[PDB]
Amino acid sequence: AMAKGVGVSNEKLDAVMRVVSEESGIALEELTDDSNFADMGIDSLSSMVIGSRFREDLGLDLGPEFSLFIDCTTVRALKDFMLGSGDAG
Repeated sequence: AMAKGVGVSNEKLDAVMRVVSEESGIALEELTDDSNFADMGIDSLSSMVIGSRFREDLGLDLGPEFSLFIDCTTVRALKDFMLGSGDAG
């Protein structure tokens, strides 16, 4: 975070989508990069719960208050974020 990201495998990339599916309400089979967390109405509650599960269920050292409502936008945004291959920050 703030120069250098983390880096997850496609296995962790698979595990995230199901946590997202649950808390977003979008079926895994419909989860495409066209989906937009803000467009779907992902509130503060859900967006916090998702990144929280990342830490507890998956064991991701993402961050303490990582919210998909502000720090992420689309689905791919979360995907790339895991690796940090955008080097946006």
